[PDB]
Amino acid sequence: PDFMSFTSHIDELYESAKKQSGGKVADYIPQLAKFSPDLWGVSVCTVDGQRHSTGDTKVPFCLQSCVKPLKYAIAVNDLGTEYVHRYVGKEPSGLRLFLNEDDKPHNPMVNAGAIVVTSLIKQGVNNAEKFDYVMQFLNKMAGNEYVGFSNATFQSERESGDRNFAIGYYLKEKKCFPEGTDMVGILDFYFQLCSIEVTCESASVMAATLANGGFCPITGERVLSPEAVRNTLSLMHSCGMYDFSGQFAFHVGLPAKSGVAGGILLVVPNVMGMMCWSPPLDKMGNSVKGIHFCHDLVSLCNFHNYD
Amino acid sequence: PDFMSFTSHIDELYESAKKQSGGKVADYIPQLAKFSPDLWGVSVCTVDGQRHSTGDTKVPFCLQSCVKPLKYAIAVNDLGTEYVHRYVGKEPSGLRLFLNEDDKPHNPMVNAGAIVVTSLIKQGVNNAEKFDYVMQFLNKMAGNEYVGFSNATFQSERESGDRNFAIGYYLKEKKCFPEGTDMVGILDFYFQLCSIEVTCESASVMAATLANGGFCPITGERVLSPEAVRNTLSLMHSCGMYDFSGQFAFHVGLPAKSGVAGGILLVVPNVMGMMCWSPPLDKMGNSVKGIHFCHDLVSLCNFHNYD
Ligand SMILES: N[C@@H](CCC(=O)O)C(=O)O
Ligand SMILES: N[C@@H](CCC(=O)O)C(=O)O
Repeated sequence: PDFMSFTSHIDELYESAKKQSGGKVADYIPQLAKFSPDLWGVSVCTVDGQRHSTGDTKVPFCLQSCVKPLKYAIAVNDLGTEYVHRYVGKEPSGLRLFLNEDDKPHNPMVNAGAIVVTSLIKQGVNNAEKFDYVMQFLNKMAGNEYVGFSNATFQSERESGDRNFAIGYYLKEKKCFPEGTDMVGILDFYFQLCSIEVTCESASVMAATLANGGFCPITGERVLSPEAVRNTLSLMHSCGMYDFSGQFAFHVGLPAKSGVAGGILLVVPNVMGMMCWSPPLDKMGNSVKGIHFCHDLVSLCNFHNYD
Repeated sequence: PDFMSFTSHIDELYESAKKQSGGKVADYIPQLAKFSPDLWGVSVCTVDGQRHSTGDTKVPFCLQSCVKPLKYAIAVNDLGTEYVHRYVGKEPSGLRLFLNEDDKPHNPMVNAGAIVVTSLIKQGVNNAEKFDYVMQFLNKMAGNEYVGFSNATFQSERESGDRNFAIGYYLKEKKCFPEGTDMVGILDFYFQLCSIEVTCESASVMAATLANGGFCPITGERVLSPEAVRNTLSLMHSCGMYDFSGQFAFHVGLPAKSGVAGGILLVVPNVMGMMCWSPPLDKMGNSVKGIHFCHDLVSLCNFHNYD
């Protein structure tokens, strides 16, 4: 209704979350540990293309696990729900290395499922063409705003990702991949996808595309099928916030996805997309200021699923 | 928009689910095993008070686990979210006897959590007054339509409920109950609540009250607080369908609760309530015809959360 007055409220919510200085910046690679704890930005993009930013909204950071819903959406878009879910389940595990009763990863939002989803995208071409394909897809989702790549993050991520290699070999042993998959090459592609860089501004438009039925709000183009969008939102609602996913569903009731860079990709269906970013993470791996901001936003604006 | 034409579609969906003859009638007590497999009814009550029934909609059956959301709602209504959730968690387990990391039952929809919720209601009075209190509450939810009691079910349920006694003593040992709780008397009250009888017709109005923000649509009275209703819908969405809850959330995306009598209490927020009932259950414990009907209903009418 009144965007300028909604904007004032976002700025007050921003300002209250800012005083919240707890948490620890991820440090398992130097490219994460570098980041200032005081960095804090929130960008909004409505379903009608209205924009508002406050704080550090033009500083690039890596999507990390925030890319998981986006590549899941790409796979469902290209391949359909049924094909994708031959390989990956549709529900939460407890707690956030094992497979479900059908020897599938529990869902696309845990590393095992994201690694499997990565193996399904653009099969038969080399990694450079797979990567370019996804990069172009994210450009459409972002209405051609900032989408980059951190080579330093990619190289450290691959050198230090012992757990992800253990998962890969485990998935190989349980036959979780499509026929003819080079698992080690899939891990590389996965590491690369984690290392894609956005700003709060550009990521908010990606979230707005999900909020707007798969149409990008600042270009008007259909980027994702209705089915892709719907599946992605369902899984972001139940599985997007690591071991906090249940509590977030209860108290906030919006589809969101967090990552270790401190991003929270938030969708308010039929209203807007947002990206909140602040490096310091709580014990569950979620941005301290962004979790605070999300609780406040739903209280103020009555955006809960079952409001 | 056009109720009479919506009604025709419900009848076609009813008719298609009817041909679905799989499943097994529960038989762990004779009061369940008695029931014909061919019994099948669907009742709708809209948020504006419009009614439609098809099939066996006036044959009483026991709420069984369908009562779980209703007593959880009563407790939050009387005591608030914060008090109730000192005792019970807010999220799914995997798979559907243990407690969460805080030694609480995972949520109100598993037996352990429902037993704890039962211990919180109307504390300090005797069981007859507790029971009368809840019966009167269900009368308000149902707009004074059919609410009864099966004494035969209550007596068999208590004689044969070895698992529930094991849970009770386990909860007693982990200190899960409020101070001064008679655990064995709480189990009785729990058995009694399972044995409350409704028809599809009367249960649909209970569901419509949840669909309508806690106001009963055929009387207009406020029965439940906004908070009670919202909490209940969140937990029905994630935890209401036993081990099928994840898949139901994905494919159907509505708050529902199933029970072993073959009932499915379904809420379509801001639109309507329904009760589907058919005794024969699938391997997960859900009504075969009602699961089929629910999938079909969401396909036809676009009622999914993230449609
Ligand atoms: N690259 C990290 C992603 C961590 C995250 O964003 O949670 C991993 O694969 O473990
Ligand atoms: N009285 C049954 C309820 C079963 C159900 O409806 O799932 C029990 O407590 O196990």
